[PDB]
Amino acid sequence: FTKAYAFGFPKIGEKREFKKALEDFWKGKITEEQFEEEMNKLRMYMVENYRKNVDVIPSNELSYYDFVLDTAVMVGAVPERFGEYRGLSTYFDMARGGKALEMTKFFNTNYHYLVPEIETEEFYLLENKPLEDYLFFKSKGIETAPWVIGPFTFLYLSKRNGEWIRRPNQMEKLLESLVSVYKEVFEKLVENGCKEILVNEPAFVCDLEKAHWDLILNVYRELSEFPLTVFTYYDSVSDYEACVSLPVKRLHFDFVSNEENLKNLEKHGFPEDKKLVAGVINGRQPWKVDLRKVASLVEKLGASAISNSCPLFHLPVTLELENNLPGGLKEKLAFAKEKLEELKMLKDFLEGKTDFAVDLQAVERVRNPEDSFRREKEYTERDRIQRERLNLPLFPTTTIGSFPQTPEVRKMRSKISKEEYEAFIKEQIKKAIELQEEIGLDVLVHGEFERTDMVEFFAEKLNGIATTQNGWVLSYGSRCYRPPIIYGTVTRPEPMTLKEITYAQSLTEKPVKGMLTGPVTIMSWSYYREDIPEREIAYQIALAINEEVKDLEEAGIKIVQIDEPAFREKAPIKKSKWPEYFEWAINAFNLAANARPETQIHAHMCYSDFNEIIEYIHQLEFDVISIEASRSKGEIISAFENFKGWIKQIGVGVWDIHSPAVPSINEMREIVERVLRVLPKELIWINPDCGLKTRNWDEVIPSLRNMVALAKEMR
Ligand SMILES: CN1c2c(nc(N)[nH]c2=O)NC[C@@H]1CNc1ccc(C(=O)N[C@@H](CCC(=O)O)C(=O)O)cc1
Ligand SMILES: OC[C@@H](O)[C@@H](O)CO
Repeated sequence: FTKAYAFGFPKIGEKREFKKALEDFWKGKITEEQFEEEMNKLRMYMVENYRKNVDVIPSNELSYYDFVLDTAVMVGAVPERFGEYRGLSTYFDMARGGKALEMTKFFNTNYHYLVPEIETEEFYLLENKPLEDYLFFKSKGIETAPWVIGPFTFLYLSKRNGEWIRRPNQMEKLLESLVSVYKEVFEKLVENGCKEILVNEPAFVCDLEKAHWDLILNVYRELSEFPLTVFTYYDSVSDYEACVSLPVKRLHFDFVSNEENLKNLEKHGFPEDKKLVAGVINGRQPWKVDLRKVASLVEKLGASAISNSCPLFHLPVTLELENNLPGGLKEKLAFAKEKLEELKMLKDFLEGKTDFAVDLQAVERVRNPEDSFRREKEYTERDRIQRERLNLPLFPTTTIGSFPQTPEVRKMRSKISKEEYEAFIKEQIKKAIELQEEIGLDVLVHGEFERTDMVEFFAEKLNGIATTQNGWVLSYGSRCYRPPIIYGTVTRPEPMTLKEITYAQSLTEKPVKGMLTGPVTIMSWSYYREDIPEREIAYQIALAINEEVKDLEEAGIKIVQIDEPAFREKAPIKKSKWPEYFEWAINAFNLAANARPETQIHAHMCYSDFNEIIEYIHQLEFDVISIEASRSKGEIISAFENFKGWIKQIGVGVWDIHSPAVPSINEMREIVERVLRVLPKELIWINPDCGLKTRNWDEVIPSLRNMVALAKEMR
């Protein structure tokens, strides 16, 4: 007998019923009861998929917005500003609106969770959702194992007084109180017949201190009386021996995303006093795997239990209806449902019951000169050439993203002649240029009205990459993304933005920047082959992006912006593995940005702090970098002030693009005065924090005007 496990199966539904029910309820189109009914149909759908493939059925997985927030509610972590917890009304207020909790990436994934705010050191059992869901399935005659976020990971993903609760001394006191609630929750489940509880402790894979593990031992020693199964994933466990010494009868490990877990098990072994649950089916990549080999690993691991490596919700629901994919691709794919089925086949087998798309020229082309990663001349030399060619005034102004998209624009996109559309875009671009000239901007953008996503736009134009029809993946709340699929050698068969950029530039005398997405970002928002090293794929895409950079140059574009939000976002969970990663990330960006001395390269990143990556940022060969400085009132400039030898230009974002309230010239002035207390005035550009697509035209116009005015006052 081989016990099969599974978790994280998508909750959105094959037709995104989850999304429709959420928005319908928010819009007031359906009652809260109807919402519940819709949610229950999804519960049954999830449970039926599990039942048909594995032995252990999870429960408490269908969060109405975010499971981390659910955990916060369970333990009473409800900020005072929300008042008395009234249920869904309060729930959604914590999740969205003007008083909502902070949203951030869940580890190194595509999913975003809501950050709990710990205002009091006393947790109490506010609502036992695990017991509720447990009983709901019991009523339908189905036994289930509650899925909960562990006490350690919960605190690790939360903050107090605006700071992370990650230091042992910070967590110690809180944990004692926190564990108590978990104790009450587990006690209530066992009394009602719960046989197994699935505890998720992914934070065990972060670079922890020995001191953290001493805390983790106390926490679990107190929970030893309960039938708990601990899961860890996304990377290897920081301290193997300490983890396997934990008083828990069964432990799950991720043997897919890393090689360290296996090596440690081979060196130290696994306690005959516990059972191993082998996470051997990838939950973040869509490829079919040779089950004979997975079976070998299980046997080697000595484990008698299997499951997916990490949550399955990072994959689409099912491959079933993807019949318009390139030739030969579907047969090599496997989504959430197919993964579940892969675990069943693996179960049966174990119990005894039972060169694709490769471009040789391109691959070799990328494989074979250092100079490809280094621009001909150093910054100081390029700066002079560029400044003489652009002739820009002190404190130049610009924007670094897409402009708002009116309903007519959005509608025009969906609605039908390839010429009527291309004509509609140019009319939009034309108006965009005129508006920028009227307000007084110095460097312009074409608006990007023809783009819906900064990665899908290019993926559709890249060879070796495919797009799906129903491959939706939950991003956060009710927002879903459709990740592209890099299945073969990547190459660019024809210019991707020339038409739009060129046309925009012919309408004005001022410089219009090219707008591109970096290679690491294109790779990280999409699924990709595991047969070849990440570096290679990144380089191939970078090559492709560079060919575009050159066409823009030949066409006469004097400035090109390259957005690489993944620079830090795709960085490993373990900072200890950052050196290796940043080595190729930096190379990838530079290969794509390897432009002529006279071409001004702009790098854009919406990070709230550069203290931890400034050393890596410094190796990127851009000429100017835009940052978000409004929130910190420019204090975010410190990382740059303290970097001895910093000399490149900085685009200082002086307006929070996430707030509709127009900023006052006086407020923006405070930000600029702050940044120029140390750095030379010639390095400073003035611009908004980030993209403008989520804003309205009547909020932008005035804001941009106030920005231009302050620019002049500054002179
Ligand atoms: C991969 N994601 C991503 C990112 N930005 C960063 N920095 N990192 C990321 O991983 N931006 C896009 C996406 C997350 N954000 C979002 C934002 C909105 C919608 C959204 O509104 N989706 C619509 C469909 C939109 C369309 O394509 O027409 C939906 O129906 O959910 C999705 C994802
Ligand atoms: O180490 C991982 C941490 O920085 C967060 O990304 C967890 O969500």
